[PDB]
Amino acid sequence: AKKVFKRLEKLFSKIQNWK
Repeated sequence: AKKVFKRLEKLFSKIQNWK
């Protein structure tokens, strides 16, 4: 569907892994 928007939030979590 067009609700990949959720994956976007998961991307933010990736930032925490890099920090």
